[PDB]
Amino acid sequence: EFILEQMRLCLAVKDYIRTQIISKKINTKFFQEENTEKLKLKYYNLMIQLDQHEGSYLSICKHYRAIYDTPCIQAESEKWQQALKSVVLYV
Repeated sequence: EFILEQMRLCLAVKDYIRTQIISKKINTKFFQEENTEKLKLKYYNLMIQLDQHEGSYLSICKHYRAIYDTPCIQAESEKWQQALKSVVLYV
């Protein structure tokens, strides 16, 4: 959480290179989300915001596919609909 916090601050300053540099320090620390889900959602949402800046179109698709996490996300279908629609829209 501490290392994820300043990423949004660096986005706010609009210095994308430093955000991308500090982003690589979390991805390798996977398989710890057995009891946390908010962290994963925010973690993926930051890259959703970042990647669609310049021209990226596959990475945003990968993230929206990654919104397939713990069933706590798909048990409220009213927004699971657009969650599964945005991916096929970006494909």
